[PDB]
Amino acid sequence: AGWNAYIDNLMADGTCQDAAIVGYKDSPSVWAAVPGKTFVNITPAEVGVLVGKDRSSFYVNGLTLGGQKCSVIRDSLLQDGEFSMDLRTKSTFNVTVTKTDKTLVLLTGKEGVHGGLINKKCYEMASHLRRSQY
Repeated sequence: AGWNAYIDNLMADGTCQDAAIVGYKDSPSVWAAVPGKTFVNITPAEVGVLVGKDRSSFYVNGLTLGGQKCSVIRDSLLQDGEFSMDLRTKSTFNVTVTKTDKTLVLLTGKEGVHGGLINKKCYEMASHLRRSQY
């Protein structure tokens, strides 16, 4: 399938334990993801927080992704050219969320996997989608 091929890309190595593509326009929903994981259960309320205008409250408190509580280490999701938010779960795995024109690309590496490489991998996927006018 179309979008599912992109997940197989992100999960090709054993590092990343979960990944997803989620449309956030109009009515949010998962476009592609890893079955039996967490991102498959992301809610549009959680999506509204990610792309929200209040970007100081998920710092103190943190947000959730598919119910999975996470802290925030870095937020540049609304920054053009950068469009990424780095996260770390509250057990801990490192997470990166990137924003395209129509989607959110989410990815979390397994235990011990550096959040920097996760950011590079996730930023690479969103950069590709952006050029595909997505």
